[PDB]
Amino acid sequence: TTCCPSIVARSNFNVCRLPGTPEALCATYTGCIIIPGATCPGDYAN
Repeated sequence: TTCCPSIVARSNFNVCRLPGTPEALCATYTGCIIIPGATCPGDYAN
């Protein structure tokens, strides 16, 4: 489950994808989260 608590974070997170960066790296800096489970609510799945 790849989640993020804000559109602002989500945006630059996906922007970090385009240079060929692993979400793992981007999430950890951006603020987004990559969790094995945990069905994120509508404020973390944004």
